[PDB]
Amino acid sequence: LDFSRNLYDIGEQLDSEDLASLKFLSLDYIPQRKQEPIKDALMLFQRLQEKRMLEESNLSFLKELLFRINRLDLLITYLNTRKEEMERELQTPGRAQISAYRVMLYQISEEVSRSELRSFKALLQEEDSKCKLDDDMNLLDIFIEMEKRVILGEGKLDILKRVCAQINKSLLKIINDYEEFSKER
Repeated sequence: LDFSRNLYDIGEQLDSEDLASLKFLSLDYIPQRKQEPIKDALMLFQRLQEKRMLEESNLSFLKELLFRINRLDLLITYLNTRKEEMERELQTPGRAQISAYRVMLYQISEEVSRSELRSFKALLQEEDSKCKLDDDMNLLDIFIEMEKRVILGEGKLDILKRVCAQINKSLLKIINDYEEFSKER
């Protein structure tokens, strides 16, 4: 089967939410300020090709992205890859190419409900005045804004924890599990 055609086929099944998620998960290869021209998934895939992160004989990053955005359907149809295989692969030390920090933030975004997102905005406003926040922003946009204002980063989780602890233990658990494993180092 044809590599380029397959990339297009996958791209056609990815929606605007998927694209925004994939862009977020690609941050420690495609800097935030270089993502604006990327208007669809195929364009993201072409940027990854240019970086030799994606090629005919190297599908590992594409598989990891699709797995972490939960497009198990596309992994089966277009990449003949199962959830079981990805769990085994990504649980092997060194195999994952997305940073534990970036995965951690993404996993918080997956858990947060619409009402919890309203709470996150309100609580962050109590903790910080530097961020520009509005009602239309999703949690990933909030994280990007927190990073812009240098109140969130790999070793700077204080505000994130203060907000999450007031929303749901589940979120704080994601952060604490990440922190523990990171210091294990």
